[PDB]
This record gives sequence, structure tokens and C-alpha cells, in this order.
Amino acid sequence: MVLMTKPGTSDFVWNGIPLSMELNLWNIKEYSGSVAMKFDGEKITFDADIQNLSPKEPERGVLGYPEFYYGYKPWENHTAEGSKLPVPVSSMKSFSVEVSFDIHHEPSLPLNFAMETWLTREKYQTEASIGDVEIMVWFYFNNLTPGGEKIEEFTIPFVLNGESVEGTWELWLAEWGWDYLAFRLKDPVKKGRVKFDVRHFLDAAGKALSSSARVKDFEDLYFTVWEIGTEFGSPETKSAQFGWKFENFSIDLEV
Ligand SMILES: OC[C@H]1O[C@@H](O[C@H]2[C@H](O)[C@@H](O)[C@H](O)O[C@@H]2CO)[C@H](O)[C@@H](O)[C@@H]1O
Repeated sequence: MVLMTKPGTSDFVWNGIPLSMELNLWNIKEYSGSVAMKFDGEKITFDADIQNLSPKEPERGVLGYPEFYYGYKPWENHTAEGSKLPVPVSSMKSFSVEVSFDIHHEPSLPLNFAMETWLTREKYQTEASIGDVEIMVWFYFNNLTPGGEKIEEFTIPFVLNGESVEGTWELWLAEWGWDYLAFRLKDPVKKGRVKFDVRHFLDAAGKALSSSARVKDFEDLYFTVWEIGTEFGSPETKSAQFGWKFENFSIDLEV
């Protein structure tokens, strides 16, 4: 059903779930080489062998974020048809996400396996800005650090390979053009199956930002989307070779 070999977006449906996949190289000015993303009905795979890389904005650190998502991504003003997102955070009872993944990459490549959402003041913004929140959940990372500084750590459960684990998550916060929160699992998992509820993270982000001058009414913000992907690169990265595979995907939003 879906095949992309250049930056772009496409909707598709997986096990009845409407989704969008983006071959996202947002911070790459130019590159040579190959990129291929594909959805075959049963799994999503991504592969990259690119060279002559240079960032558009070196200050942003990473170079790209090939991914697929459920919902409405503000920045692209896009959503596949039939999505249940966006919804106000305060209306989320639980949001269970499950996926099996396998990531491979050249050893020195700054890379991570990250999931995130954008909490916007208004339902359908086309950007995030002061008053909004970007929240990431890193299940894996390699020669990559989240932006900002570490503030606290949280113990948050998730089911690894079918076994309930009590993960230890560092929380990184930065206040740039928007509020940035990144939950980094202290024991990265490079291949496996995870199941967890986004709500726990939301609860934690809420407490962390409870004294912010910028973010005003946390529970009132719109939970717009859930992205799943891998960020890569750094301003010094000149070439990149890595790839991944996602499978056994399923979600459950309870309003
Ligand atoms: O800056 C707009 C750009 O953001 C991309 O998400 C980035 C985000 O900017 C950055 O703060 C965070 O560290 O990483 C994410 C994912 O790489 C978004 O994917 C782009 O569509 C958007 O144009």
C-alpha cells in the first residue's frame, strides 16, 4: 500500500487504524543518497544511507525524524481521516499505545527511538509557541541527549516484551519557543515490544510544569497527536546509515 523515497507524507490504515507516515527530514538542508519508507499492510520499515548532510538550522541539533503518527500534527496541518485526536488533555482517561520495534544503526550515529505529542492551546494550530508543550518519550537513544537540562526523574511503568516493568525516566525540560519535555528511559531498549499509557506521562508533565509562567492551564490543552519515530543526527553528522521496523501496533484512547 505505501512507498516513499523522498521527504513527504501519506495516509494509510493499519489494522483499521487511520495513520499518517512522514519521511521527515525537517532539519536537513541537502543530502545525497537514499531514503525509503514503506508500509506493506503488516509493518512499516524505514531505511537510510545518506551522505553530504548539512543542517538547515544547526542550532536545533538533530537532522530528521522519519515517523508515522495517529492524529493531527500541527506543523503539517495534517491528519488522516477518521482520527479521534485532537481532544482536550482533561478528557483523556487513558491512552494505551503498543508497538514492537527493531532499530539498527551505525554505532556512532546520534539517534533515538522517540514518541511525542504536541499540546496546543487551540485545537488546530499550525505551530507550537509560548503556551504550548512538546512532550517526548524516548525508549532508546544512542550518542544523543535531549534538549535543555535534567530536572527530575520519574518511575513510570510500562510492559516490556510482555512483562510489567517499572521504568526509570529522566525528565529534561527546556523553555524555547515552546515548552519542551523529554522523558528518557534510563535503560534504553533497542529492539522489543512495549505497551504503556501516555496518561502517566501527561500526569508527570503536568506536575513538572505546575509552576510555569508560560504554560497556563495544562489540562485544558489539546492532545493533538501521537508520533512514533527515530530522530537522528547532529550538526557534525555528515552521513547517516540506519533503519527500522515497526509492527504489532495498536492504540486505545478512552475519553
Ligand atoms: O521546528 C519545527 C519542526 O519540529 C519538528 O519536531 C522536532 C522539534 O522541533 C524539536 O523540538 C524536537 O527536539 O524534535 C522534534 C522531532 O524531530 C517537527 O517534526 C517538524 O515537522 C517541524 O517542522
